[PDB]
Amino acid sequence: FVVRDIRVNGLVRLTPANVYTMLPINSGDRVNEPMIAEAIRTLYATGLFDDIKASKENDTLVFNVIERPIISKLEFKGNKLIPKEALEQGLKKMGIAEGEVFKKSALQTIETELEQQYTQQGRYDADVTVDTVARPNNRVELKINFNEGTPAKVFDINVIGNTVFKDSEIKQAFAVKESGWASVVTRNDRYAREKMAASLEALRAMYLNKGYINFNINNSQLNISEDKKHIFIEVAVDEGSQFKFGQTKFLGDALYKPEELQALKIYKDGDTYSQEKVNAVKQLLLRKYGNAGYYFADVNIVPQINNETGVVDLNYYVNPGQQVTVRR
Repeated sequence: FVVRDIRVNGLVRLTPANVYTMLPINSGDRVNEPMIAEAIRTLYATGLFDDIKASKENDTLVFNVIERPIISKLEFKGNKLIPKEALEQGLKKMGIAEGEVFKKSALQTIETELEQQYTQQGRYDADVTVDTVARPNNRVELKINFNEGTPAKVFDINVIGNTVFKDSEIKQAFAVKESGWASVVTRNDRYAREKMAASLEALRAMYLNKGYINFNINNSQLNISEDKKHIFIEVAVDEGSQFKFGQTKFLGDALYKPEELQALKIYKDGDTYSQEKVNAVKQLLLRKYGNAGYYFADVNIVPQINNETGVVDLNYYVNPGQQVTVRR
């Protein structure tokens, strides 16, 4: 292979003479793999190409390239909180500015940096999306849309008496990532009351689903710091011992339920207690009665709890109420 000519296809802004100068290979030189790779390498060094491939078309050396676009303008939509100048100055350090070569692989990185700047301004739910729109003469416009989220809060959740669940699990029970926390000013506000009640209910549900029927919250405390940044939460609980399912008894007015099956599919005798399983049985019974025309059916649950054996026996007294065609 003696190169009698070299052609390079894919240039828009870059001139052919420029690339020929950049190319270590010249017309008339004998080429090879260590040539061509090196040539591609130096072209890849340029920073102006995204992809380069080579071919040998009948003693002609052919490069097929993709030129990277040039940033024409940066569009900001949703930056009411941060002035465009400051995050533009942040953008200049990574090389994203008007008149710069744009690398697509760094696109998400740009987002990250904006998110990583919108944390030093005290915002946690930062989400920035960047759209590239093509512009004539191989230019590109970066339309960046911002989503501030809610003001960030740092939590100091502490639970006294937790010897079953790992601290991450209780932290999740508190539902840290929620919009309600940002709207709380003081600890006796309605929002704090509702959020604390929901979190304590979630903690209680976690304990009741694991078999801790005697679980009882002892005390709770929420503390906010003026300009609401740090929230301290104290929850002292009484775990109790773990309990297991005893014998099931569907007394009262089961009638429209043969037995078992669904109850046994949910749970069996001797396994770990769970409030969710009992509620599932209750809602199955209520659904069956509702489909049969009993729109006011109820299930009353009476437990016999033996703490020494740790065994709970459930009695389901179901009250169907009046069938609809009886009243109408």
